Amino acid sequence: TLSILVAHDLQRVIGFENQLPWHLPNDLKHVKKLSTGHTLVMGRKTFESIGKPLPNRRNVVLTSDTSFNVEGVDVIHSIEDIYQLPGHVFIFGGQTLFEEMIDKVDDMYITVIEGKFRGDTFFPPYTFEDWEVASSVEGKLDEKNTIPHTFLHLIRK
Ligand SMILES: NC(=O)C1=CN([C@@H]2O[C@H](COP(=O)(O)OP(=O)(O)OC[C@H]3O[C@@H](n4cnc5c(N)ncnc54)[C@H](OP(=O)(O)O)[C@@H]3O)[C@@H](O)[C@H]2O)C=CC1
Ligand SMILES: COc1cc(-c2c(C)cccc2C)cc([C@H](C)C#Cc2c(C)nc(N)nc2N)c1
Repeated sequence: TLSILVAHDLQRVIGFENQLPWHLPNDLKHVKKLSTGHTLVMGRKTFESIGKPLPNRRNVVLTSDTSFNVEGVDVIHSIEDIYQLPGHVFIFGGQTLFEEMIDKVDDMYITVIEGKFRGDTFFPPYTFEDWEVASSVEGKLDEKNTIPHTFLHLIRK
């Protein structure tokens, strides 16, 4: 399987100044559970906004930088290399990678953040005419998770 994994708001904002605009522990747990034991593919900027690979899964970074070498990170230099990675692969961000991959993935795991944030990076537009709703699960609000959010699993029709 080739999947997208993304959290976006009502206007498809995914980022602001190389950070996420929201803090939602429930969504981070969601990411952890889906991707532990599998593969994350991300653009260079997304990786550098964290600077350390996520434990207990393969972290793949796409960059043109032939000098890129980070301990615990595998590097690729072409979109075409993504198709050679084994197992379940998750396109993890950012805007550029989403734009390049949205037409290619089998399915999408989307956390819809039910708010409107200031952003400078966006998930590309998509229509539910192209995607079946495999599941739609309301996130639980509480002390530490105070923005309404819905976990969607979308599969290409
Ligand atoms: N809300 C969410 O779920 C998520 C949000 N984000 C956010 O997204 C933002 C970053 O997005 P964006 O600026 O688009 O950056 P990206 O993370 O997509 O990185 C862009 C870089 O990736 C590399 N790259 C992309 N395509 C190719 C290619 N075909 N060949 C070689 N290298 C390639 C290039 O690296 P190089 O220049 O080194 O060659 C390029 O400059 C941040 O704000 C981050 O917070 C990210 C993931 C998820
Ligand atoms: C090391 O590469 C990364 C690690 C993390 C990271 C996570 C997910 C949890 C705890 C700590 C860290 C550092 C995040 C990212 C990017 C910003 C992303 C993302 C994302 C999120 C947050 N939610 C949904 N649904 N999809 C997503 N792609 C990259």
